[PDB]
Amino acid sequence: GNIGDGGGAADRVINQILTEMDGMSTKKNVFIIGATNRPDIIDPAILRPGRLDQLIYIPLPDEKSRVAILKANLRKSPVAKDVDLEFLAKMTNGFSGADLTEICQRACKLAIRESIESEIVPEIRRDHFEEAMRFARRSVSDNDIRKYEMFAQTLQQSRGF
Amino acid sequence: GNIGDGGGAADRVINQILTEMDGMSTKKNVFIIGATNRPDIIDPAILRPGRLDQLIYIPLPDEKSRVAILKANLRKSPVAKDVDLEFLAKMTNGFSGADLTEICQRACKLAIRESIESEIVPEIRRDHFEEAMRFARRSVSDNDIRKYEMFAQTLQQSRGF
Amino acid sequence: GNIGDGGGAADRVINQILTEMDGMSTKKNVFIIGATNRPDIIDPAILRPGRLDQLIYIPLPDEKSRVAILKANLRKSPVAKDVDLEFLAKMTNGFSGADLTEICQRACKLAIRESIESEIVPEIRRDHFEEAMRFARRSVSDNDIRKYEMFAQTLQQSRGF
Ligand SMILES: Cc1cc2c(C(N)=O)cccc2n1-c1nc2c(c(NCc3ccccc3)n1)COCC2
Ligand SMILES: Cc1cc2c(C(N)=O)cccc2n1-c1nc2c(c(NCc3ccccc3)n1)COCC2
Ligand SMILES: Cc1cc2c(C(N)=O)cccc2n1-c1nc2c(c(NCc3ccccc3)n1)COCC2
Repeated sequence: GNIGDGGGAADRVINQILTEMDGMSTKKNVFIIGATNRPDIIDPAILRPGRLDQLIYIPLPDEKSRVAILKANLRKSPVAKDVDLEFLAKMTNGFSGADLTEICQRACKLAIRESIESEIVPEIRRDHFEEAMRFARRSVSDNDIRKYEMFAQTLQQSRGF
Repeated sequence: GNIGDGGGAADRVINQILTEMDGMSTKKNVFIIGATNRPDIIDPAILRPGRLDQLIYIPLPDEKSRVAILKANLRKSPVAKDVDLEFLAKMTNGFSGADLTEICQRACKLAIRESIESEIVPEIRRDHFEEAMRFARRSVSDNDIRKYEMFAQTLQQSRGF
Repeated sequence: GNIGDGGGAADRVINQILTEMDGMSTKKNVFIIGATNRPDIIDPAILRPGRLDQLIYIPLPDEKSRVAILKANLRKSPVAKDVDLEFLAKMTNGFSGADLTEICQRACKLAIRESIESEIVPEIRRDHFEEAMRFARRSVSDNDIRKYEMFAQTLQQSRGF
């Protein structure tokens, strides 16, 4: 990793699976899907035209997905109607799914503390999301982004070399 | 690979096969054929004069082969006569067999989608190949080419050293 | 160049011109245009927002320009009508202006020799371009191309750093 060895990053566990996936007939309905995060160090051996032909890029979530993740990760919480779901996605532009989830995690974590502290009503208010807004961080940097969408348009050139 | 180790790229699986292929008599009709893509890192031990004597170079496909690959990879498809087989090879000059195949793959893939979409006639038209023409890429670069045909004329010098 | 020095590639002839071009008022009609071929080693000092704001990329010539260059570089030659201007641009896809010009230069050079040799009629025939077709070379490689169109979409990131 990172620097790497003197040769290719091949393995006796990679060759045996890439050979196994070639014995199957084309008419079987089995579908294998691979996932990675650093597509520059994987061997082109599995990227050969006939094992991994189609390459699909997953970009950053857009507005329609950002609003959906928030309506999904709190489906079992009594969130009040005072908050606005689209508004959060309106500020959130350069955040990934981990950031969008951890914002809601922080908001729920602070709300659940004041809920118990008031015992010495149990609903999430707008300020609860507001505190989580300011403590937001960026899971990914900027330089790696353009690295990712420079492999998207020019990727067939890496096959074979 | 790539950089390589401190010594030669020899192996106990290479020496045992190069020794095995020397025990056979010359009058047997068994013929062994090797194939590689980076003929600068293989040991000259198997390239000795008496195991791998003749060296044969495979250049890029020419016009006559480019037209043939297209007439071969779609032999089981109802392609209409509106398209021209020679015309595609006329534009395609600096593409390899993988590119020539993936062009037809893309054209068939887009045609098969509109065929189903029209259900809400099943033949490949000229525009179907036209879209695949623009999304063409180059499997190989340019610098590696002259690398390949500089080993073709001067190769006996690498034997023994 | 190439490797470069330990610091920036600044000069007392670059600073004095970039300072001089800032003294002029915006209402003057003087327009300065710069041209380069390796836009990764020039200082961002002249690329500051207010001296060189707009960045314009010159891609490879397309079909409409390839046919035009041929109709332009032989405007003073008695070329016969047997040849086809669009046909040459139909084969020529991955060639730059220097290659397109040198093809015509070679064709004219071989025609002018047989014109004198026949003295022991003076028009360019199809075979004259045909010989020049086979001796064609590529002025630019492939790896530098994707290098050029990877700076085109992501260029504002290089400003300031
Ligand atoms: C708990 C949860 C965590 C999480 C994370 C994460 N970094 O933890 C990343 C992506 C989705 C995630 N989800 C998630 N989980 C689900 C859904 C959903 N929304 C749609 C979606 C998913 C991925 C992409 C776009 C949009 N998101 C949809 O309902 C079922 C489960
Ligand atoms: C599906 C197919 C894929 C493919 C590929 C590839 N990169 O996937 C490369 C070369 C030939 C290929 N073929 C192919 N397959 C066949 C033929 C044929 N044409 C003649 C030829 C072959 C190699 C060379 C020149 C010309 N081409 C001939 O009929 C039988 C099978
Ligand atoms: C002799 C000549 C050489 C040359 C070269 C070269 N590497 O020597 C490169 C580009 C244009 C060139 N020309 C050239 N010269 C001219 C024209 C023209 N065609 C239009 C054009 C120009 C640049 C770009 C696209 C298309 N091309 C147009 O008429 C006047 C002079």
